[PDB]
Amino acid sequence: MGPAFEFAVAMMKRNSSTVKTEYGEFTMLGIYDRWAVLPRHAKPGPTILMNDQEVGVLDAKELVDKDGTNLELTLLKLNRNEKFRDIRGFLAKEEVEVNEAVLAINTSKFPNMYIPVGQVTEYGFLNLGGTPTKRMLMYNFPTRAGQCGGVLMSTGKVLGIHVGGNGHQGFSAALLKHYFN
Amino acid sequence: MGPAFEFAVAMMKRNSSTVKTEYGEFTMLGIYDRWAVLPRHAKPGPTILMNDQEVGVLDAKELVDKDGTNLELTLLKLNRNEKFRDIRGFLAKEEVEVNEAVLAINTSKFPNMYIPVGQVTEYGFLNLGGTPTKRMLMYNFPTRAGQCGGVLMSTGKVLGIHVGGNGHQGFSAALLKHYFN
Repeated sequence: MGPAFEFAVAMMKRNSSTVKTEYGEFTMLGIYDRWAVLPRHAKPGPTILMNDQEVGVLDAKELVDKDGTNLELTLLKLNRNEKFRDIRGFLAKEEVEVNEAVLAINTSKFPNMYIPVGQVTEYGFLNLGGTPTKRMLMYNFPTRAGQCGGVLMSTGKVLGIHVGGNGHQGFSAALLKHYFN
Repeated sequence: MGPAFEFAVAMMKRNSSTVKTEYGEFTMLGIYDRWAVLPRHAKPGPTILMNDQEVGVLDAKELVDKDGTNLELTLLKLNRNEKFRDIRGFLAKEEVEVNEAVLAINTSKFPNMYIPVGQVTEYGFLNLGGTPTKRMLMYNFPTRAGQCGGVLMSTGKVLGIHVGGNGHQGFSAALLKHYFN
């Protein structure tokens, strides 16, 4: 748990930002170059607020699998000169399972907050608020609204982005290496 | 940071509860026997909700120093059969300073959330919302409302209870060994 916490804190400092769309305030993880990722429900428009500063969105891709099934991630390309620290080496080729994970949230509602969620298991298929979704990771913890966009991490691993919760169970979309490039 | 996180998580699981008074929802740390502590602003009445269950308060002491100066803690004795795990050995005799602290919050607004706040320094005197207060510990982090009652910890140390914030600076009341007994 401790090493996952130390990893998470470092990763958030280097790669995370707080973002506002017309649909809410979200934690945003920058991945490489000007590409970042948001939970699909963030529904980013032509401009976003990133750390309170207006930023143009050049492109947004709502990820689906080979059979059109929702993955609940949106990738976005930002109109900005600074490049994200390349973290693609921390992204797995397939859904990660770990014994000890932390979920990191960074918004106005949850400024630099970290939650131990314990074991992460590949859940896979889920009907997510009425939408069939795949590649879900599941973990047990008391889930609250505003946590959407949180970054799920263990030591040396970025596993996914928190996209939903129900009572005492949360779900992340797996953040896979091949989604980038 | 990691060891402080692991310590905090263990301590919260064993000794913390979520409490509602007429004045709000607070994280509550149980100390020994049936004695617990709340930020003074919790203003506990004759009954509290502790983990959603009504609990009678036998006694509440609003702590002041030898010259009547506010310390911003209330100690409360609970009408309940279960005894808290005695954590008085984790309480210092005097205001603690550390290089790496975590603030742990456990309420509906912030369920099992942990914040790295870095360095804790003895601030001492503070005019706290119009009230002269002493024995304050200070740390820098983006403070939000609802964090009152959070438990400030480092590895093997319970330092104090979060009682206030202003922008990017928070304050805890030092939780001293002699307050108990």
